[PDB]
Amino acid sequence: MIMNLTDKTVLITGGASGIGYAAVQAFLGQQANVVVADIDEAQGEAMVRKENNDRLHFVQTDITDEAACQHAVESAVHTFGGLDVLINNAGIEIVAPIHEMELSDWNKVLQVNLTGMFLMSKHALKHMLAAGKGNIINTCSVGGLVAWPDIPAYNASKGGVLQLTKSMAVDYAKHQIRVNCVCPGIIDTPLNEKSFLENNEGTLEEIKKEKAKVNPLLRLGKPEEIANVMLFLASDLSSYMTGSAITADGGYTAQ
Amino acid sequence: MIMNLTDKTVLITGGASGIGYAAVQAFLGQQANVVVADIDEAQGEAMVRKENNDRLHFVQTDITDEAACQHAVESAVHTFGGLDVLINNAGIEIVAPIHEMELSDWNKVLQVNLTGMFLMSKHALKHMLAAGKGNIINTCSVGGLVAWPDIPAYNASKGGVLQLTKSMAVDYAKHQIRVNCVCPGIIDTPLNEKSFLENNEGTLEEIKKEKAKVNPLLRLGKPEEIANVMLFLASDLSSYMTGSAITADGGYTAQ
Amino acid sequence: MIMNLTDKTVLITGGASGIGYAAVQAFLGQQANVVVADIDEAQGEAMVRKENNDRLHFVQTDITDEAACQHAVESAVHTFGGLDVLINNAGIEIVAPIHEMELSDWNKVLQVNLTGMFLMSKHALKHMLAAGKGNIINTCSVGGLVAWPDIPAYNASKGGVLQLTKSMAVDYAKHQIRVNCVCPGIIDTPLNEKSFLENNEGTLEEIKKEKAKVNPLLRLGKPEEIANVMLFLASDLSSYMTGSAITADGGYTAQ
Amino acid sequence: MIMNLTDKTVLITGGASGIGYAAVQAFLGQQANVVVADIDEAQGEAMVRKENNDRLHFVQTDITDEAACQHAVESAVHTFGGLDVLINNAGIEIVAPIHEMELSDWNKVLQVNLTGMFLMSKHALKHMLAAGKGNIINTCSVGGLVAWPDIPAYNASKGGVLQLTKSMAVDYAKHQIRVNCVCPGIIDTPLNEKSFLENNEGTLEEIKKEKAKVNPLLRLGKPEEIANVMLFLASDLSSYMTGSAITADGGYTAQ
Repeated sequence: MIMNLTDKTVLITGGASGIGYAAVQAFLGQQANVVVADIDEAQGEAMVRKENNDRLHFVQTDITDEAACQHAVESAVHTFGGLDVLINNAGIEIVAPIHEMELSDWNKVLQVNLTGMFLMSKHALKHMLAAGKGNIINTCSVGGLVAWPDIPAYNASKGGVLQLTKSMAVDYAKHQIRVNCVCPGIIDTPLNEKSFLENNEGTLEEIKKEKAKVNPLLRLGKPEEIANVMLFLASDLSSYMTGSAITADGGYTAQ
Repeated sequence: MIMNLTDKTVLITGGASGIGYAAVQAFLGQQANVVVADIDEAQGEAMVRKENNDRLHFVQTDITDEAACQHAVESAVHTFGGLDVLINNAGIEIVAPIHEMELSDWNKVLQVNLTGMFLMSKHALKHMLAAGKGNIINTCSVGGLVAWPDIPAYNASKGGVLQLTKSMAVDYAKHQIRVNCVCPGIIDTPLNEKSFLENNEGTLEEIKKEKAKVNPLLRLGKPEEIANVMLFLASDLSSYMTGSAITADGGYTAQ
Repeated sequence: MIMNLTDKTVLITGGASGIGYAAVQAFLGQQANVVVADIDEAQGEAMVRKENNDRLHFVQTDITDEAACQHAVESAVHTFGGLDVLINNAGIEIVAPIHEMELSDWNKVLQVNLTGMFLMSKHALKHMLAAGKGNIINTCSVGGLVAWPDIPAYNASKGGVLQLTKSMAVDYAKHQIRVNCVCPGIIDTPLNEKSFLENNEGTLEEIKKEKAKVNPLLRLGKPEEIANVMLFLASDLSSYMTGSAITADGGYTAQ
Repeated sequence: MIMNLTDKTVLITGGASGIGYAAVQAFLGQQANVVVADIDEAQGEAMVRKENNDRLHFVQTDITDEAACQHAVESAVHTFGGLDVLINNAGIEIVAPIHEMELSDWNKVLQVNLTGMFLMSKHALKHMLAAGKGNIINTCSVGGLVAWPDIPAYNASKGGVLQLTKSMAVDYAKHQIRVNCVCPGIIDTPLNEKSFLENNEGTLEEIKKEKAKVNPLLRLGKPEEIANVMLFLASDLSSYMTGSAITADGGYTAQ
């Protein structure tokens, strides 16, 4: 198959829910080996039980801790023999205006969304440099391109993700390590449902409709639709792409 | 399959050589029906004879002529029953500085690269509106994003392509017609080899070496590597993408 | 005065109304010499009679005619001794969807908005090369960056303007000819008020209220606010800027 | 005057050297009151002695400390009566590849370049909300737009700056607080000269010659040329601009 993901090993941060879990399913469906690095044990174990797949491994990981990042990379190499693709998908959203935001909250957002991406990438790159090739895919956002209202720390973190992506692409291209990002729009995931309710008036269904209408396609994205972009970026279909940002936003950033 | 291109009808302008023909091969490999609309009849007919594939059809087309564009769309509908995807790949490059460029040459570049894209899209859209869905993929360029040196009319036409892409995406999203573009870097095709030789001192091989070095990946792209982006954009893998520009440039625009 | 525009010669296309005329007033206020190239002779002569300013000259010009473009540039040089700044401001808007747009209408939009900018720039550049320096400022649009709904040919033209700007900047930097563009949002001019009324149901005041709300600043721009960006781009203040796009859109493109 | 900066109070972080100090001079020249917040007390005191201007005040400030940021804002309000403009110019560069970079160094870059910008903005915004208006100008970089080689943490931080700029613009536009950034290219400052020598073979003069050649204008920028963009952004000339990035890079990002 043209995508050529079979028997590749893919390490996905934040893989036990949402887009990350859709990515786990998509990569397992391509017969790739998947290592999930995520912070919640019960949630990781529930994923493993449901998938019931010898190509899947869960490693509890706090990506803000460098030792834990190193351990996650090692777990992939030990469990499956190597590491072909790192997907830095973990991220959090805290809603607060700049003039009110607690420094501790600012730091939490940047630490998970940006520092953790740095630390994971650092340890993956040490392996990929030695292996002579690799692929890093970062989950950016529409918020790395334009500003979503009311989430300035999140948007700032995602601008950091965008430029970290381009930077690693430029610095590592000579080493055959491709680095790209996906920039999702508004995706229908349980974490987003929670944020929808917390931050808007209305029932869940009313708010989903409101959020759908800001996109030209007039619907929210599904997590599988972002997973499918990650398949493409990991695959050989994207072999001449590095330093690219791929919007998957139902047209949001085209207007 | 996950790409879901089997039995889809794909009309490719400029399909009889270069990136266009690589796209023909990629789509035929997915069991799509392919209609090639291109200007050199002998070349098209030779492609058909060589391929010997009943899913391929050639229709001689000058895309600067509206009646010919309408006829190409009709040919797809008559030959294969419908039209699912239009790939506006035809384009030309004329090298001249602004201060010396002939108006006739300026017009030629804009007519093929931009007006012809409009005219093909116009007639494909009439059909796709009635079909209730569709997909348009435009060949843009790195030159639609940054300026390549010494080809200002080309760059201008490709900025037009970029914005035509976004505009059709915004205006037709509610009709389930996705519209995206690919932005290739420097691709090794026989046609580009001609431009290399005409615009630089040295042997062909010397000049190719020089062109390779300007990209982080340190090589020229292959036409199949652009075809594969087109496959993704046509496929269901990209279902939440519209109004997107996908760069495939070895990192060129990341620096 | 730090902007230092006194005795600079500025040629403004489309200068006899709207943003163009606000620019005329702004530049005359800075004691620059201003040559207006615009299509309506009566309108231009009325402007000259009203302004009663020896620093102002009007030359009737159809910018789609190359001889007229050459004559406009020559008239600036002959009248005031040189040509320091060309402002390519002329543009038109035709409202039509791609699937219905007449080829003749498509061509009109591209001819005025893009080809006329090429032709004016060609002839200005011949002069500026000989002078050893120059400055070209192009009126782009938010529509060169994202798609405004329902005006696809306009947006395409302005993507062309954006890339033509970058291209001339790259190609002529070594000749000390700086080339930049302004990307206005929705600007309150009598011409736009006519378009508002022609293309929407409601009173002028209702339509303006609706158009204001789409921008973070919650208001339309005044023409003088775009003229003031042009003052900056023409001035010495922008001496290290070339190939850049300055958005003046009340925040529209930041979301 | 048209810029209307007389008696406006401007707080400039990193104001005691380089671009920051050129901005100090430019704003003092417009009869604005200037408060410099910078980390080196001796350097600040030497600046004050040299400028010898009652419109200048220095307050030693570590912008990574929230209390110090608050104290800097308070010093502006207490010394001159209010705060009209915040210029977040402070930044540092550490050169290291991702795969080798120390977390402590990553954190230093992000803390100064991005967290400090957040904390200064937070406390400035509290004042500006109460005042009913304001202006924030952030020093971004070409590195916020594309990747400069070998400084990935720096580029990441500047992508953060870009998006923080857009976010505050979107969130505070309704409060009449404009927020924009400048994206400088390679600027000739004593601090950059030290980096040039540290990170390249050759004499200073040789290295400056090499750095100049990567820009279409074929020279490095002067710090005053960035200060002049800041004047424009603070001034009423930019009244319809918010959420904008102004590149001042000699054409670097146009290619």
